[PDB]
Formats: sequence, structure tokens, C-alpha cells
Amino acid sequence: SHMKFGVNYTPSGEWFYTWLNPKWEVIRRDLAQIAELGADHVRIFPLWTLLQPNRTWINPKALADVRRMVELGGEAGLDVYVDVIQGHLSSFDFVPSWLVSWHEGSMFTDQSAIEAQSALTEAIYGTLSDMKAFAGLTLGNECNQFTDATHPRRMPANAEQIGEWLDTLIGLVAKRCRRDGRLIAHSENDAIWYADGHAFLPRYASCKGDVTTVHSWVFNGTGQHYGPMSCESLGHAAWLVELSKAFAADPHRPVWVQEIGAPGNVIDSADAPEFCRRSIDAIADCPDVFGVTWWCSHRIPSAFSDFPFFEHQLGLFDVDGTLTDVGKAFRDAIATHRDTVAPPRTTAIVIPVDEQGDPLMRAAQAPGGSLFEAWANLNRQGERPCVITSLDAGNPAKLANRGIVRLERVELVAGHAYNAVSDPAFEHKGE
Amino acid sequence: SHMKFGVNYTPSGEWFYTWLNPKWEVIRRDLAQIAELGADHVRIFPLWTLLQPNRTWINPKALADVRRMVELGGEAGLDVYVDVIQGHLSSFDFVPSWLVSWHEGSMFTDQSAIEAQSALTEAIYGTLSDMKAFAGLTLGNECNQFTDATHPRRMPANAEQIGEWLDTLIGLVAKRCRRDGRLIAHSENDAIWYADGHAFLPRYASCKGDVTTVHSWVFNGTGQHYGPMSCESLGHAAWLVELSKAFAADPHRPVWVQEIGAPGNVIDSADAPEFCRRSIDAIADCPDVFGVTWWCSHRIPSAFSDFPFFEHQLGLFDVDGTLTDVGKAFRDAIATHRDTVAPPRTTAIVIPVDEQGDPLMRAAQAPGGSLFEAWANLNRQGERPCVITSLDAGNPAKLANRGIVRLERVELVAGHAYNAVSD
Ligand SMILES: CC(=O)N[C@@H]1[C@@H](O)[C@H](O)[C@@H](CO)O[C@H]1O
Repeated sequence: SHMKFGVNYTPSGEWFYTWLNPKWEVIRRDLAQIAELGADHVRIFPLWTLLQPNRTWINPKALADVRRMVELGGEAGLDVYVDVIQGHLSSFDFVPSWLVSWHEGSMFTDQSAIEAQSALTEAIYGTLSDMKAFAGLTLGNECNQFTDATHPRRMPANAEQIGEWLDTLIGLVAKRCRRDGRLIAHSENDAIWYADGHAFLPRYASCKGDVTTVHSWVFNGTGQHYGPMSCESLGHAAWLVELSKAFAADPHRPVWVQEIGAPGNVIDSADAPEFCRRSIDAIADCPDVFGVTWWCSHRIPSAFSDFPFFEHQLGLFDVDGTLTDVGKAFRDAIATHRDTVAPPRTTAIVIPVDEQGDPLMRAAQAPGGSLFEAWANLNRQGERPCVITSLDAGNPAKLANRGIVRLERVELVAGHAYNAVSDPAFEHKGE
Repeated sequence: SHMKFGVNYTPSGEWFYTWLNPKWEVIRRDLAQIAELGADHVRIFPLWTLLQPNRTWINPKALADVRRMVELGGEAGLDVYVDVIQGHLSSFDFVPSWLVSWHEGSMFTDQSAIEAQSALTEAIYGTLSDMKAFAGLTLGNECNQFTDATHPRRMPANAEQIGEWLDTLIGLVAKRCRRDGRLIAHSENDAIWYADGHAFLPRYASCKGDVTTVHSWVFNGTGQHYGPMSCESLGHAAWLVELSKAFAADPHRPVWVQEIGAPGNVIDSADAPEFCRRSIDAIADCPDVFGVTWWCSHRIPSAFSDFPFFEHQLGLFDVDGTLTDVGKAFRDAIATHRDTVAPPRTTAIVIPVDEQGDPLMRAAQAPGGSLFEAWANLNRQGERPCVITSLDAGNPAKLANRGIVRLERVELVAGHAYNAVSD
């Protein structure tokens, strides 16, 4: 299998505020620039506040604007993946008025809100279903952040309710997607892998939807604790790939590195091209990688305020469309790994899990944890490790299915390097 | 003085959700209907989330759409008053992403947020400054609800900080408004009059800005406690008018009944037309009333959810564009009171206040309180009462300035009917 290469599309000039009045000629130029990198896809982000301003009214103009952006992606030669519910983007929440303050509720447990998200998922798919360039959808960007204990306006849910939420929304379109040749996925930030007590469970990402998504951001403590250009940092995206497979029922389920960037709050801007190149080298040595989607296409204009300062500099293109040095590195990484095939990984570290296949201690597989470091140490040694659970460790069918010949046991100890936020201004904000 | 008559404009068909993609031919039809009533003005409500999606970027298309709505109001023969910051509408909050959750802050005390609201106020005035139909500006609809303790995501502030917030935003445009022939005002819900401990103080509404605004809603406990068609309920808007004057430094400052409706959660729908007519009768007998602005023009379509159901029925025009029975009553009230001049009110009840002019007990002037009931009882008796503070009572200059010849002193007794419901 060969990896797809794509970009998370942040519109130049107006960022996601462009949805208020999209400048289609600029958007056309944006997408042509992305296609010229050699990218085969983009991921795009409509805003929930504009799509569904009332629980029972979806704005047809917002739907038509999503269709027009998909249309222009196809005209640039790009497949277009659409995230349905934002929801959350770049430290900001976009929640419709009917779910805040006087109408505060949980998108995960309020049945009328679930029905609204169901209507929106169906409306987005149905609006785009006739489009050759529409490649698939993700329920929404890192929606799990809303239910984590760290969120300042937390939407409550237990793990069973999260599973029902995922099953409900994915089940609306899964068969259509299967018949049409499209993808359905969901997306969580790395709390699903790292945060003990978090209501989204690893197996949800690795078993629900068509492909596992991971978002790899080394400002999560990895770059700070080990160094921005350490093997732990450069291999972090590959670690998430291999970690996620331990919780997959399917031994060859594809893993989508749906976000990776070189954040300037931990990586020096002069090192970002090398971080890009070497992170993708490590990803390409993991089998069954669905693709790599870089964050992000275009720098945020300096006129916009309240972003973490590093966010402004994440773009492959500057605000006028000029290719940045990281853009050159991503372009070159695409050319390098267009046909890279990773050989099987045959030495596995074992994650102790409970009877449901959930980790006994997610902190042990977080930065600084024993499982995190056991994998990093073997990768550093050239052993190319994979990851399984203790349940699978006693199932030769699954082991043979994955080609695993060697097992390494490791005891659980929490790391303390993991930080659940990307800026110190967002810390200590739980209710 | 003669009263203006206007309507709070809720766009037909799509409500304030139309701002995403306004249907200008429908909006033109909406405004023509309002003018056909005999209304001389509308009050309109852009959304803060669309105007200012980033703290340091105001959306030019959102500004242009406000300009276009004002233009169409003028073409219908209407003056247009614009509320800058919504903020709050019909039980919903519209707060930009840069002031929520991970970026949660208080619009009243966060200096960077205050500068953003300043930039937005200046952008709205400047966008509209060349429009003949642009008549004035209100800072925002019932902005004080964000700082009330009842708010689930409260923006904290003390009373001094609220005064500074008002002074800052009003001062940006007050001189321009005066030179241009326009109005600057601010708007609070009735917590300012009724809620002990609330950081917005009565004197703020009656002294800051060019006219006092009141929003009169008898679901605040008045209709529940006395009855929807009682004199206490029918006179509630006139009560707010006369109560507000007690805290004004200017003895003839105009009072704008900027919202009044007949809410179906307390008033039977069959009684709403007579509630309209008789409430305006009582308002029309108060001097210096700037105008009466009915809530609202057009009913919310039944396809939209999560509104308190009574809210759906508040429009003067039905979802099919037909004039409702309340619309007929409002139309007739305009014709009845176009030329009404209210004679001076000369018997005053006295509100005990402290040395800063703030009430000793706001609950006593709230529904069920002795001062509330003293006014309602005198008005029912035909005594046409007004209201002063205990400070005004020992100041013959002000007394003579208002023509007050008789005082009624009242013992303080707290009311308990106020239920803090403003939506
Ligand atoms: C409040 C905050 O910083 N949230 C960020 C989020 O924007 C980002 O997408 C995610 C990536 O894992 O990391 C979180 O910490």
C-alpha cells in the first residue's frame, strides 16, 4: 500500500472566517497552490455555527458554500475530505447558540442535539454525494475535547454514551460510504491515547469508522521533555500509528495521520523543514498508513489576534501564497515517499488492558510513560517495534495475522510530561 | 412632546438567522408591512458573531449587510435604530469564539475585549454615518444580562466597572451623535430596576446616553402575581417610565419604551390585543415619552426550535404575512395616540436612596413592593403619580423643575414577585 499526501486547508487571507463571504477566486488559487505541491487531497472545515444556527434549521447557503469549496478542490485535481462538526479549531470553540449558556447542553448525550448532528451529517453527505471530488467525511475535528475534564465548558458523557454517539452518527452514512466508494471516520485529539479517565477510548478510534485518525502534535510534552529534534519527538507520529494498531480488531486497518505540523512553540522555525522530512520518514516505515495530511496550508494573517503565536507560522504557504521552507520540505517528502512500502513490524511491546480491551493506565503510554519509552527505546535501537494488547498477546491467530514473532513485556508507570493544552494560557481551566 | 411609534424588526421567514444570507426582497416586503401600520421607525439587530469573528477583525460583509438593511428601512419610510452588540436575543446568546470557553472573558472588564467593542461601535457608526435613515445607536440589547448572577456563563463586573464600560462606549460616539442629529443609548433588562445587588444601577439608565430605555415584560412576576389584565400589569410600562425619571438628573429627559410585548406565557392570546391597547393608553399619559417600540414585527416560523413557545406568537404579522389581532391593536394605538400630549404629573412617590442616588432596597420598587404598589394604586385612582428620590425631595430646584407640588412618602416593604425572567 502507498500513502496519500494532503494538506489541512486553512483559507488564505481570511482563515475560517472566510465562510462568512468566501472569496472564491482566492480559494481557487489556494487549492491550485496545494495541488502544485504534489498533494492528492485536502481536508476542509465548515463552521457549525454557520451550518446549523438553529437546532432544526440547516442553512442552505452554508451547505452550498461547502459544495462550492469541494467543487473547486476537484477542479484543482484534489480529493476533498470534509469535517462535519467544528466544533473546535486552533484553540477556539464554535458552538451554535442553541447549545450554549441558557441552552447549555452536551452534544454527546442530549438526544435532541444528537438528532441535530444526525441531520447535519446527513445534509452534508447528501449535499456532496454527487461530487466526484468528495472523498469522505470525518464527524468533526477533535470533538472529544468538548467532553474532557480539562474543558472550561465541559459537555458531560461517560464512555458508553460516547460509544453510542459515535455509533449513531457513523451509522447514518457508513453503508452509503461503503457503496459510494467514500470514507467515514471520526477524529479525537491525543487525550484518547494519553488521558486516564477520558470518555473516548482507544478502541473507538481503532475500530469505529473506516480508518484510524491520529493528530500528532509534539507540543503535548514530547518536544519539551525529550527535545524537539529527539527521536521521541521525530518519531511521535509513527508512535501514534503503531500504538493505535494495538486497539484495532482489523490486523491491517489503515491509519491516517490526519494532522501533523511543526509547531514553533517547541520546534525552532529553522528546524521545522527537517522535522517535517524526518517525521514523515518515520511514518513511512509503518505499514498500512492511509496517508499524511499536513497542518496547515496557509499562514494565519497577523491581523488576527488571540491565536497561540506559533499557530500563525504553521502554513506551507505564506499569506500571499508564497511557498515556505516547510512547504518545500513537504513537497520534497511527498516526492520521496510516493512509493515507499514499509516492511512488517515483528517485535511488539505489550499494553496491559482490561477485559474490554481498554488500557489499565493510559498515562503509561503517554510521553514519559513506560510504554511510551519502551517503544521509543526499541525504535531508537533499530528494532522497528509495533504494539499489541495483553489480550492479543494470547491469541496466535492475531499474532500470526500481524507477523509478530517477538514480545516485550513492560510494567505500567505514569509519565508526567503530557500536557493536555497547547498554550500556557489555556491551563488550569477545568470546572 | 409627541411619541414615536416603532417595531423591533424580526425578519420574517428566517428570523435573525437571515443575516447569514439576507433575502433582500423579503426584507423589503417586511419593512413595507411595518410602515403600513403607521410606524415611523424600526429597531434592528445585527449579530456579534458575524460582525466581529476575531477580536481584531470586523467582517466588512456583515457591516455592508447592516448598511443595506438601514437603506431598505429608509426606502420604506422608516427611521432605523441599530443595536450594536447582540449579544443577547430571545433567550439565546451570540458571543464570538474569542470570548468563550478557552478564551472566556468578561466584556465589561477585559480591556482587550473593551477595545474590540469600541472598534465595533465605531465601525457601525462610521459605516452608517452617511445614511439619512440611520437615526441612532444602542450599545446592545440587554447587555447587563451577561453580568447578572442568574446568567449560566456570567461575565463578572462590579458597579464601578459597569459605569466605566458605559462611559467608554457611549463616549466614543456621543459628540458625533449630537453633531449629526442622532441618538446614543444603552439598554438593560429590568434587573437594573428590580434586582438588589445588580451591578447596573438605575441612575445609569437614566443619566448615561441620550434617552432612558426600558423593556417592559410582565412575565417578570407582575402578571403572575397580580393577574395578566390587572392594572399593575397593564400599567407596568408606564410604571417603568415614571420610575426611571426618579433617577434622572435631567427633569425632562425622554424615556423610550424600547420593548413592550404581550407575552402568551402570562397573557391569554385572546387578551393580547386589549393588553396592547391599554398598556399604550397608560404610556401615553406619561410626559416626555420618546416612543413606543413593539416587540416584535414578524412571528418566528414554527420550523425553528428551542424558543419558549410564547416567543413564536409575539409578532404583529403572522408567518404567512397576515396582520394579527395584536398588529391591528398596535396599528390602532398609533392612530389613537399620534397627537396625545400628556399633561405634567405633579404628585410624586418618594424612593429612599443613599448618598449616591442608589435605592436603599430595590425589592421595594419591584413587583410586590410597597413603592411598586403605591404607584400602581395612585395611578388606578386617577392621581397620575410620578416618582422622585429622597434626594430630589429635599431639592426645591428640581421639584419646581418637574412641577411637583405633592409628595407621598411610603414605608419600604420588599416585594417577592420578581422572578428574574427577562426572556
Ligand atoms: C486549547 C488548546 O490549546 N487546544 C489544542 C487544540 O487546538 C489542538 O488542535 C490540539 C491538538 O492535539 O491540542 C489542544 O491542546
